[PDB]
Amino acid sequence: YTCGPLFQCPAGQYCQDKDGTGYCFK
Repeated sequence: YTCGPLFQCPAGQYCQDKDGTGYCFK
């Protein structure tokens, strides 16, 4: 899923959207 409606990474970390997928990056 995408970022926003669902959980998200903590301060300092950023998520990555890939064809609907979501990967947590430092």
